[PDB]
Amino acid sequence: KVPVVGIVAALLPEMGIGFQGNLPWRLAKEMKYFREVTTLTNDNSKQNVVIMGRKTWESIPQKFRPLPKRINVVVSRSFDGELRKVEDGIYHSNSLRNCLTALQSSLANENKIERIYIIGGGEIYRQSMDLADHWLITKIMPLPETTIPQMDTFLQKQELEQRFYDNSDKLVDFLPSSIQLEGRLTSQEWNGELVKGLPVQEKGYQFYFTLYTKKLEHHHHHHHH
Ligand SMILES: NC(=O)C1=CN([C@@H]2O[C@H](COP(=O)(O)OP(=O)(O)OC[C@H]3O[C@@H](n4cnc5c(N)ncnc54)[C@H](OP(=O)(O)O)[C@@H]3O)[C@@H](O)[C@H]2O)C=CC1
Ligand SMILES: CCCc1nc(N)nc(N)c1C#CCc1cc(OC)ccc1OC
Ligand SMILES: [Mg+2]
Ligand SMILES: [Mg+2]
Repeated sequence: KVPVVGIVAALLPEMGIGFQGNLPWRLAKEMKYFREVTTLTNDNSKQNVVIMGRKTWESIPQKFRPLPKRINVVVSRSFDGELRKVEDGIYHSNSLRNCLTALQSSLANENKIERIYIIGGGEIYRQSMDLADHWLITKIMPLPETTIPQMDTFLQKQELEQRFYDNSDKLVDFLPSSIQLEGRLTSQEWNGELVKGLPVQEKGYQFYFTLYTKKLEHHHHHHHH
């Protein structure tokens, strides 16, 4: 019942997301977007969840974690159960899938979660293609002068485009009401792909905030008792 949204910043065209356990760039405006989108809710009485892999957790600066004003869940196969409170603001789960089921119980969650954001792991994103209802993808491009950063972790673009379509026309409507974005909706060709969304420039990069949504599904079967 609660929307599950993967959120990620990726450098085109390979959609690289990381290098040696860290981000390949440092972009304050992209950081600001991530913070505001994952924090803010339309309903003042709710929070969002942010679910992450152990390795992503370990890579967030210690002064900045857990991420304020959001329910943090860290997943590790060495943890004890599906969803366990370990400290203020911090849950542990030994299962991405079972933690989502647990978070979705109206009984457990009192309908006071607005959205569940999956905020990474490369490994976590790989497993999320079949779990996410949408993706918020910041598509990053080095400006002509700009050296492409080295990268070793990538979003599965093939799986993305199999399952989801570019719904960035609806990005503004989709984001929490009180967020304010600088750009206007723009469509630009870049190395032979259409890049559509809300543009920003910072340091060596231009980037677009985009929204991907699940493609329509045929009706093959509905479970009957
Ligand atoms: N650009 C962006 O928008 C973002 C980029 N990143 C980047 O991604 C990289 C980190 O990604 P990656 O190395 O893949 O690691 P992840 O952050 O995806 O963490 C992987 C770990 O999560 C645990 N795990 C994986 N699947 C499950 C599951 N189904 N249930 C329970 N636990 C599970 C395992 O922990 P364990 O080994 O303890 O069992 C595994 O080693 C970094 O470079 C980081 O900078 C991260 C977030 C955002
Ligand atoms: C700094 C926002 C980037 C970001 N951007 C987008 N579009 N999606 C995301 N999921 C993240 C993310 C993340 C997790 C993260 C947070 C962080 O400080 C808060 C430091 C390192 C991080 O991962 C290595
Ligand atoms: Mg535990
Ligand atoms: Mg699992």
